Amino acid sequence: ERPTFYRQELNKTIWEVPERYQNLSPVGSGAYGSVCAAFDTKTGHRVAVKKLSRPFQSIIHAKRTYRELRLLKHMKHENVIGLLDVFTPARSLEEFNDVYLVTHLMGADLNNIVKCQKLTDDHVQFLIYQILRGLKYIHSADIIHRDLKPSNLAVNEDCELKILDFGLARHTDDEMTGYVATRWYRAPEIMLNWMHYNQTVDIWSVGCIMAELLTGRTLFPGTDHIDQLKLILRLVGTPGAELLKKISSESARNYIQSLAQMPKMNFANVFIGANPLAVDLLEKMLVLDSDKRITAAQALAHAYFAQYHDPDDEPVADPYDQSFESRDLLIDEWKSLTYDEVISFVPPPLD
Ligand SMILES: Nc1nccc(-c2c(-c3ccc(F)cc3)ncn2CC2CC2)n1
Repeated sequence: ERPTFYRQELNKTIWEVPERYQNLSPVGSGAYGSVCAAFDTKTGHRVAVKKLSRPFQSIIHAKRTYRELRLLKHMKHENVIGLLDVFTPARSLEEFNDVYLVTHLMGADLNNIVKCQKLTDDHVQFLIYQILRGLKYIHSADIIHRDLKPSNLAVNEDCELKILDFGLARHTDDEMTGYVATRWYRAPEIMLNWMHYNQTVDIWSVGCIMAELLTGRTLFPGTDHIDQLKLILRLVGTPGAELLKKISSESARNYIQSLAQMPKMNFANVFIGANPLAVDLLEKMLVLDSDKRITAAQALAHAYFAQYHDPDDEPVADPYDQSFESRDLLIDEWKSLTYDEVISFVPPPLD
């Protein structure tokens, strides 16, 4: 027996939500999901409720919808976005078509903080520590964010950070073109599709964010893919034979070999005036060869986070079954798996 829902039209959208959600008011929306803010009388939190657009209009959308629910249902870390509730007014799979997702309402992101100037080393420490702590958790479940950037990091008045907007599911093509922030935090190997990318593509992203927090400037603000690749190599140095061997495209390798070689620059002469520990860490993160990049787990142990590092308080995730990613099903099959996931949702406890 479900709760009582109440219909209501907001900005030309019908929202059927349980009574517990009161004072709904638009807070934006995307081509992916319409979002309303509201007070959840059950928990006492202000929440963000998203009504997915056309969750099952296609197999890709049906699958993406399914993937997002599984992902959100699995994330249970204080530095990662959680699912407070998921629901559908649908009384049966027969009528199942709408999916609403609820999470803590987030005010500002990392931009509404960096964009104001450089940050104190203590703040960069804390903010990066949290990104890596959640990343350790995300990576431990064999999940790759793929889209870490300031606009995807929620930050509150007490500098408490949460990672959201998981990459997987979205494919930002023609949005990675030109002078766009969406590409400035992308690892070179994934940006030019040099090889199959690993979890450290996320570590490269943290590096760009850390640097930007220290200097107050974007690290690689390329006007396009190539301009950006040049900015990167100028700092990091051109690839060696070891790395070249790993680039699977003969064209990419050919292109790369056309570039005059460059040595790695001196980071202390780049991040002038920065805590040497921050500079050191940045060197372990901003490594061209993804194989030799530092891991989230290893970074947390770095001496730069001595003030915050606590091995007993940097949990990993429960196993995350992604076998469905290979599963080949019909729209209706994804829809039903999705409905099971909605139906089976167990909310996180209160206190
Ligand atoms: N204010 C605010 N706070 C938190 C999350 C979001 C959020 C969610 C989103 C993601 C997961 C959910 F469960 C609900 C909503 N989807 C998009 N946005 C922001 C876009 C709407 C402006 N917006």
